[PDB]
Amino acid sequence: DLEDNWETLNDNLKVIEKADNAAQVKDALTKMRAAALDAQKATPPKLEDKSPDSPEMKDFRHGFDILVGQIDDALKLANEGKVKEAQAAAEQLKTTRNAYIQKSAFQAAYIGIEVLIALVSVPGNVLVIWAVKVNQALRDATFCFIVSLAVADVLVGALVIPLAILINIGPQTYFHTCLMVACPVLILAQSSILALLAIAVDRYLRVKIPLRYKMVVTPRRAAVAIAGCWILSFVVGLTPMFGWNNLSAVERAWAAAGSMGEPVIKCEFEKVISMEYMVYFNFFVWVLPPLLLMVLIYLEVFALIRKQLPQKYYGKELKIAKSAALIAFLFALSWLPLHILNCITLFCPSCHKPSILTYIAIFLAHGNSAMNPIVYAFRIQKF
Ligand SMILES: CCCCn1c(=O)c2[nH]c([C@@]34C[C@@H]5C[C@@H](C[C@H]3C5)C4)nc2n(CCCO)c1=O
Repeated sequence: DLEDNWETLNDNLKVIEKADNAAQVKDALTKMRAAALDAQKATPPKLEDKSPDSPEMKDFRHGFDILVGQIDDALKLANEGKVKEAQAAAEQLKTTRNAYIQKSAFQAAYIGIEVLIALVSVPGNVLVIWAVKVNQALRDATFCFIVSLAVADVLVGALVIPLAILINIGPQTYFHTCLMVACPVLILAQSSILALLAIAVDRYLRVKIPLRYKMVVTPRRAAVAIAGCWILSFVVGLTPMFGWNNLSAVERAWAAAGSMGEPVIKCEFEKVISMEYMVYFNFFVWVLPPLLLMVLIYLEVFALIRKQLPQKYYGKELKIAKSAALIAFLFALSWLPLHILNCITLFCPSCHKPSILTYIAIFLAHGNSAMNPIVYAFRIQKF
């Protein structure tokens, strides 16, 4: 009902613009008033979810009120036999059409929640960096891993989330720009995995060989190990930019349409990254094995601390070990959903997931960065 009325507005407007006498103008204008009044009571297909009195509907009916105004002016001029001014008032109708009818509810909640997770992730991890860095008594190895991890979460709130909003609004950009958007979250996630594993190793050294601990874990070795973790995170992270991507399909569909050059796409996450890289390489190699090794390490640490029971040092190491194991478990728990979504994508391309569960998985994956400082300060209050 609305579409045919719209096309009657268009065609009849062209009839007035191609008219010779005033009878054609007046008749076409009557038709346009009928169709405009009949379409003012309609609802656009885009506005299914918006309420009947929502601002979109009032702007719609308002624009149609202005429209019927212009139509009534042109008609009042056409009844007087002034075909010139009637055609002019017909020329204004295109401008009124341009300002209005030529121009997100579920999505806005996602955007806002992302902004919230940013406003919790950035200042909290900055606060951790303050508490450890500014204090001179906190220049340890585990403390250095903590500092690096807090840096990673700060960058998650400051980079991964802003780019996570710009990937959702989806602008039309080049292909490589979408990779440059996609890689930082890979890098930072791998960096967090390696940081947690390094904390586990440092705990195992503090509980198994304390007698020589401070003489085996030199601060030089702390810097070397941290730098190695960052480098691993960049190698595993910038692998898609090295050439492992779904550029073949995008470029094939780009040449099938006849166009040639740099492909331009919506910049979705799924179209620029090969799921073989996410599943086989980024996960089955650089996520799951480190998790398993951390499990074995923490089991050994708890075993040694349990068998070794002055008492205060080992009780303290037990508290720190509890906190570390808890944080690692919350990392794996907050990060496994997205990975399992990748695996379901690779293994069953036909099975399509409800969007709500994906939004939840992303809320967990990005939200853990805000979850770390809360649990950390909580465990400071415990000990
Ligand atoms: C260890 C680091 C994890 C990195 N990573 C992903 O692994 C990841 N998978 C996905 C999905 C969700 C939906 C079904 C499958 C294909 C696409 C689209 C799964 N989106 C991801 N995103 C970005 C999210 C915000 O747009 C992401 O950063």
